[PDB]
Amino acid sequence: APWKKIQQNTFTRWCNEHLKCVNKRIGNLQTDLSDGLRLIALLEVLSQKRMYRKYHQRPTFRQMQLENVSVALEFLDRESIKLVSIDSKAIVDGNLKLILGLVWTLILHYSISMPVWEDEGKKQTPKQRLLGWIQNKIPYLPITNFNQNWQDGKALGALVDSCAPGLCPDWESWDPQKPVDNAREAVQQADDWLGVPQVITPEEIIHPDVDEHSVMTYLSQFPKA
Repeated sequence: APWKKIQQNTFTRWCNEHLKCVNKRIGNLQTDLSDGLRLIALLEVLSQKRMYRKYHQRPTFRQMQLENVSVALEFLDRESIKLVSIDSKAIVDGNLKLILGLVWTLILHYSISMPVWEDEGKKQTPKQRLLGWIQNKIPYLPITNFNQNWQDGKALGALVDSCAPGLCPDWESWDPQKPVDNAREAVQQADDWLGVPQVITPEEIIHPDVDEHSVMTYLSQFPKA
């Protein structure tokens, strides 16, 4: 069921967008955080803070890897970031379910909850906040979810044009039976002119099995900048 890794793919691309700035990259989320170094780097970029505890720069041994991940998880507890049950061995041993959970916590926190957004005038969940911001941008479409509302590709057109009128001016006239073409046009225009990276692909975002977290990860880039 290759559709089931859309979230893994999307989370990996998001991580890489951040790791870019420190000349690092993840090829495989299941393995490439397990020594702790890329995780620590990612947290430093996200928080614009350095690790306060020392850690092992050449963690060739299992205990050093466990310790590296522990420093990272402590850092998160110290920043009042609520973590779902996770220990260092889950990361070190490549527990993909829990790794994806950890990365989601970071996306929700740093990309949705914490940032300062324009177009805001309010005691609500991060998902409500994101929905609210998007709904304000495209007030003529009912935006209540991060799956089915995005399936025909047209809401993407509407959002991109709302951000810069002229990018997708004819979105309302787009054929809803050409979802991949619609999505690809909107997403490329956003990439080319709005500085919004394709952390989800056009094919993934309109997939009937797309998960809300993957879509939220992409769309959270719009209010950021």
